[PDB]
Amino acid sequence: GAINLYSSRHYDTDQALYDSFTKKTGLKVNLIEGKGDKLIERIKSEGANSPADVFMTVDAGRLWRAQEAGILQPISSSTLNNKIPANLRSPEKLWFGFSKRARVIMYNKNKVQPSELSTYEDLAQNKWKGKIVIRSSSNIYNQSLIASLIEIHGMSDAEGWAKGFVRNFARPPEGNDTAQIKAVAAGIGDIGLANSYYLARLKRSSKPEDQAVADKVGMFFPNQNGRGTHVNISGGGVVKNAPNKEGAIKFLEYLVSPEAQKIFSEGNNEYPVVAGVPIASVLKPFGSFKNDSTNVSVYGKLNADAIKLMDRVGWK
Ligand SMILES: [Cl-]
Repeated sequence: GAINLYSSRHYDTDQALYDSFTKKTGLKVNLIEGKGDKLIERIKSEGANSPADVFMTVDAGRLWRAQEAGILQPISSSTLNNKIPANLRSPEKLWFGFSKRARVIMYNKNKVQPSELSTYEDLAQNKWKGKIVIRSSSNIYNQSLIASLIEIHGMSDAEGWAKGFVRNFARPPEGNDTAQIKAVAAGIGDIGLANSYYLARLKRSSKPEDQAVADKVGMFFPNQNGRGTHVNISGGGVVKNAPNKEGAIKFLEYLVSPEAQKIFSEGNNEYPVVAGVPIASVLKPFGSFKNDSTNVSVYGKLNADAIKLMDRVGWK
């Protein structure tokens, strides 16, 4: 038989994972690609007629939106629950993380030493005036990080932080996460926020200009002396009306195997979720880091609050 995998998270190296799955289970993987938000809308519009078995995307904020659209069904699996850390899966078992990213401080190594960095909260301090670059508030990764800060601090204390943070922008938000790393390399900012895997992607590039940017920029995992670094997921779930629910479950279970964890995580320079699986060579030089134990569903729950806060403080 077969499963229909609707994914915004596919890389071509994942074909090896699909082929291994098929060898192990007999199930073919039919891949349907699209942007994550577009795939949610697609599955919603397909309704009860949808062939989708598995939905995969990035960011718990987006997985939460999927869940609230009613397109997922809950799955109880010993294998998923044992192998996936509780903080990286939906409390309601609607979706599950399969690789992990961190939203980190990217810094210009010539201008900034790691001893100068500490927490997310410290980024609102006046010493950083004119020195921070970050992308738009319309980006989900930012929404999820600010949601986490609202959960910790409450709206009033988080708004105080955000006002200071925005005050420190070197320029109006412009470009994607990679653009922020480039701006840090070029001296437009001294620090920026971006996901871990974008630095690794530059490190691995064959383009000399990308390598030169990676040579100039370090990454710092914040809040190590306190709650830990903000982590988020690439993840997925079984679709509400899946025509092959058993096969869908088998696929999710296969993704937590050590083989699949390596292939899937390394395909986008992300970290495994499963304990004991070795980390990608490109990530090792940055070291291990304490992860916050907050359940990542919170970042979806508070997504609208994050958007509102960012609007209120003038984060463009
Ligand atoms: Cl929590």
